[PDB]
Amino acid sequence: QVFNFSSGPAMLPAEVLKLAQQELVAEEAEQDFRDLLNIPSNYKVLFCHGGGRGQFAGVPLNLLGDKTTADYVDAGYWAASAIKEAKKYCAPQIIDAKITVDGKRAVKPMREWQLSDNAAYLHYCPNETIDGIAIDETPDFGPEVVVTADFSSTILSAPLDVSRYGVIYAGAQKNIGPAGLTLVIVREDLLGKAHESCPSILDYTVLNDNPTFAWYLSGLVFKWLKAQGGVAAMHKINQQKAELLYGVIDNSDFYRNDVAQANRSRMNVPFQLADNTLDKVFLEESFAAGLHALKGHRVVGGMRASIYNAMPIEGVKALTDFMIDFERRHG
Amino acid sequence: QVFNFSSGPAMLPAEVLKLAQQEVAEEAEQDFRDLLNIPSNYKVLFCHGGGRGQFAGVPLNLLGDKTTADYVDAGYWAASAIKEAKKYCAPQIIDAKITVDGKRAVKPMREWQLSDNAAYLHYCPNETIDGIAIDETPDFGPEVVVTADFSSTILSAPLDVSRYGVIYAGAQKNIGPAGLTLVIVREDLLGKAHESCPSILDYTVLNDNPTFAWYLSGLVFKWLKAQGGVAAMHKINQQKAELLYGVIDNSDFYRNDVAQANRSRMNVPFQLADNTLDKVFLEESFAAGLHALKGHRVVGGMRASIYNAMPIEGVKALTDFMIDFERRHG
Ligand SMILES: [Ca+2]
Ligand SMILES: [Ca+2]
Repeated sequence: QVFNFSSGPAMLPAEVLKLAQQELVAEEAEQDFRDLLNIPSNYKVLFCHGGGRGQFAGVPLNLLGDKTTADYVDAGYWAASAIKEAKKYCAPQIIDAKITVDGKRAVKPMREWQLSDNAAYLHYCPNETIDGIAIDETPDFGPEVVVTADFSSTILSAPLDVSRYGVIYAGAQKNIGPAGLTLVIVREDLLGKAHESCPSILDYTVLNDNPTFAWYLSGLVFKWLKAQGGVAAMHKINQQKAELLYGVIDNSDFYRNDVAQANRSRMNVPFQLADNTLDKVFLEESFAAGLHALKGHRVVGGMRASIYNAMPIEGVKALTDFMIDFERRHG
Repeated sequence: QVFNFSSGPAMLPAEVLKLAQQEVAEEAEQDFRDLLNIPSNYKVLFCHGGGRGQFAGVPLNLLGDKTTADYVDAGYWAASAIKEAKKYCAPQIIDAKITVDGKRAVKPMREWQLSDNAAYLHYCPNETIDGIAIDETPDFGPEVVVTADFSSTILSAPLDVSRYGVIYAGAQKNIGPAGLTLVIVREDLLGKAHESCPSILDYTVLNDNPTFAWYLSGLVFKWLKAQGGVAAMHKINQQKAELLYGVIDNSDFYRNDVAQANRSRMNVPFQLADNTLDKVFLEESFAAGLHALKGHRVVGGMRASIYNAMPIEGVKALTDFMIDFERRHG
C-alpha cells in the first residue's frame, strides 16, 4: 500500500476519505474545533481562505497598533520567513534562539528569550517542518506580552493552553488536511486596532463579522478526531510514532539526525544517510515500496519524513521496516 | 430535480460532479488560456480567496507612483471596490448610472470622464445584485490600463483579453468552486507593487514562485471545451436569458426595471407587481425544487442566477413555475 510522507500538502485520514466517499457540515466545524482544543469563549475563531503565509502579514497588520516594533524568534526557516514579511510593516527585534546542545541543534528555553519592552507582540514558530525543530514549552510570560504563534504543522497534535496566547494561526494544509483554509484563534481584546490600510480579507475585526469545501473536509477531520478520543489520544499516538522513528534512526550508525532531543519535532523528522551517495537508490527503492515523498527540502537535502495525525502507526512501521532492510542491504 | 439559483456560492455542472464522483493542475491553466484565447504577454495567476481580495490587490499592485485611479460606479460590487480603494488612493468616481426609457441603464464607455493622472480604470461588467451588465468592449487608447471584476461572467462569452490590463474573477460564481480567484495580468504591469503589499496579494511574487478547488476548475474547463467552448456557452446563455426575460416581459405580474442593453444574462432580478405575495412565491418555489431565489436584502424582491452550470431545463422549470404561479395568484 502507498504512504505519503509529504510535509505539505499532507495526507488525509483513511476514514475522512471513506466517509467522504459514502456521503457522496456548516457551522459545526468551528464548534468542534473549539471543543477539541477547549478554546475559551474570550477567543474568536476565524476560518479564512489561503495558506498560513497570509498571517505573516496578517499578524503585524492587526496587532502592531501604533507601535513600530515586535519581537520575533528565529529558530528556522518559517520563523525567518515570518520575519522577512514583517519588515514590510515594522522593524522586528530578532531573537536568535539557535544554540548547540550536546553537539546538536537546539533552541534556547523561553526564559532566556530577550524581549524588548516596546514590542507590540512576540512571534515564534513552535514547529519548523524543514528543520525538524520544535519548541514545546508552554509560554508563561507576564500579562504584558502578547504571544503570537504559527501552529501550521502541529495544531491538533497535542493539548494546547490557548489562554496563554494572543494569536494562534495555522494553515490547514499540514496537520488538518484540506488545503486552502487557514484558522486564526484571536483573543478578542486585541481586535479593533488593525492598520487603516489592512486589506479587508486580512482584517480580523472585519472578518469577525461576515463556505468552501475545505470547510466540509475539515469538519469531517474534527469529527474523526473527536471519535479517536481527541487531542489527548492523538498526542499519545503521535508520541509512539515519533519514538518508533527516532528510535530506529538513533540505534543505527547508518541513519543520522542532528536535533537535540528536547527540540525534536514529532511531526517532521529529517534525517541523513551516513553514506550520502546512497540518497538516489534510497529514494528509488523507498518510492518503489509504497513510501512516497521522502526527499528532504532542497535547502537542507537528505531525507524528511512527515508523520502527521493522518499518518497511522502502520505507515511509520512500513517506513522503519524499510529503513532497517535497506541498511541491512547497503550497510 | 433541484435547481439552485443562488448568485454565490453557485451550482456545479452535473457532469463535473459525476466525473468528480469517480474517484491534473498544470493543465488547468493551459485550458483556461485556451478557452479564452489569452495572449502570451499575459500572466495567469491562480490564488486563494474570493474576488474581494482583488479590491485591495489591484491598487496595491497597479498604483505605482500615482495616487489616484478612475473607478466606475454602476452598482453594489463596483461601489465596494471603490470603498476598499480609499484605503490606498483617492478614487475618481465616474457615476455611470443613468435612466433610459424609464429603466436602469449605464452610460456608454465613450462618455466615461477619465483622468490623465489615473493609474488605471476599474469597472464591473456584471453586477449580481443589480442585474446590470456592461457588455461593451473597451477600446480606450493604449495609455489607459483597464481593470475589471469578471467574477460573475467569466467564461460565459468570448472576451478580447488584449484590451485589458487586469481581469480578475472569484471562481465561486460562474466557474463553481469556492476558494479560488483567477487573475489575468498583462506582464508589463508587474514589478511596481507597493513595498507593503502583502506577498499573498503581490502579483510579481506569486508569478515568481495546489487546492482541491484547483482540480474542480480543471474539470469545469474540460467540460466547457467539450461543449464547444465559450462561443457555445454564450449561445446557450443567450437562449436561457431570452426565455427568462421573455416570460418576465410578457407578464404584467412580474417586473424587471433594467434597460435592455444593460440586462445581465447571468443575474436576473425581478419583482412581483403585488409584492405582498413575496413570502408565498418563496415557499412554493422552494417546495417545487427551485432554490435560493430571494433577492438581496437591500433591493428586496426576487433574483435568479443562471450561470454556465444552470441548464436550460432549470430556467424552463423556473418559468413554468412562474407561469403557473400567475395562473393561481393573478
Ligand atoms: Ca543514527
Ligand atoms: Ca413584466
